[PDB]
Amino acid sequence: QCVKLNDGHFMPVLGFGTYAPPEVPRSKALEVTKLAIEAGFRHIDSAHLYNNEEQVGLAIRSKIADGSVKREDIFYTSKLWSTFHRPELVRPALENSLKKAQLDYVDLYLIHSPMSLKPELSPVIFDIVDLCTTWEAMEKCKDAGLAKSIGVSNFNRRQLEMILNKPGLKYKPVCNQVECHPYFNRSKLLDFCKSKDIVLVAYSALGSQRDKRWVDPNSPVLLEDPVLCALAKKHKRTPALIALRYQLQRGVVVLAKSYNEQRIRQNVQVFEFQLTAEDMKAIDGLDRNLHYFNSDSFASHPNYPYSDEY
Ligand SMILES: NC(=O)c1ccc[n+]([C@@H]2O[C@H](COP(=O)([O-])OP(=O)(O)OC[C@H]3O[C@@H](n4cnc5c(N)ncnc54)[C@H](OP(=O)(O)O)[C@@H]3O)[C@@H](O)[C@H]2O)c1
Ligand SMILES: Oc1cccc(-c2ccc(Nc3cccc4onc(O)c34)cc2)c1
Repeated sequence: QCVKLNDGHFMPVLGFGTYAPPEVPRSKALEVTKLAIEAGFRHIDSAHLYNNEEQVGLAIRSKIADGSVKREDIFYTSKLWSTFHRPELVRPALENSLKKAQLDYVDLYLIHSPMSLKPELSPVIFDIVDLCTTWEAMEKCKDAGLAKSIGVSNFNRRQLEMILNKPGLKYKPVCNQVECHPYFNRSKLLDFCKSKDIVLVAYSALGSQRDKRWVDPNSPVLLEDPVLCALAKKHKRTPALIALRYQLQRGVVVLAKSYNEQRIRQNVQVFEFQLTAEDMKAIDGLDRNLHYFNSDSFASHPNYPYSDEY
């Protein structure tokens, strides 16, 4: 089950999220990425930021070498971190991710965030960079064959239009990877992306990992929502599967992180059932503009995506 991107390539609609906090041994990323592939995951989402591209690439390479899959079956994503937005730093950063993962190309390279940072990953000191020049450098990475497709992450409508209306544009972003779940369903952004043939990719679709460093512990726990729990009972599934199936039926490609073997195998059950129209309407009604990731300290950045929240 894949969706056709605006550049002709195909993206599996269910992806495996590989981020785990530093307290989790790096060995786990190798272990679970293999478990994900064995369970049926073909879309693997990583990033320079996650400090796991070595282990994630090892897992993909091992499952190719053991005959389980071919490289063409795997959709691997990495992301350009914000300290490498200056156009001369874009390609070296991609080559470095390819070297670490021992891959010849990524299937998808994304701008991780529009909020450019001073050329340490977290120096916070900002950098003024016209993202159109960053995008031009990304386009050259696709022309060189290092990235099959290119896209963006954490862009708002205004920032997408800055790219879509760039003079001399060669490649539209194939996708915009943003926070998306029933408490923050991005309906307006989703309609906009659909109208421009851009795929919205959902992260934190299961409510986020609720890390005390980024997430307010008092924020509501998505997977304990009464509506998702009732719907989980009706369909004999789980709240997680309801939240994942919700995204698929509204045209969103959805990521799901799990470092637990049983839940990794569970999340591929999203293709085994359907939600009713009334089920989807009830989930729609949970929307409350709730971002689990508190970026309020970065609200001063000229490219802060959540501007005009009030
Ligand atoms: N571009 C960006 O800025 C950005 C930001 C955030 C995330 N992402 C990407 O999106 C991925 C997913 O988002 P996320 O990391 O916030 O996590 P998530 O997908 O919202 O999942 C949150 C938690 O759900 C739990 N879970 C998974 N399946 C479950 C199930 N069937 N039943 C119950 N609990 C379940 C997992 O815990 P267990 O591991 O214990 O199962 C996991 O820690 C990330 O790993 C990353 O690849 C990108
Ligand atoms: O230019 C800037 C400026 C300010 C903040 C940021 C910034 C952008 C994305 C992230 N991401 C994540 C955070 C926590 C858990 C995660 O799991 N997966 C992820 O991607 C992720 C963190 C910081 C970029």
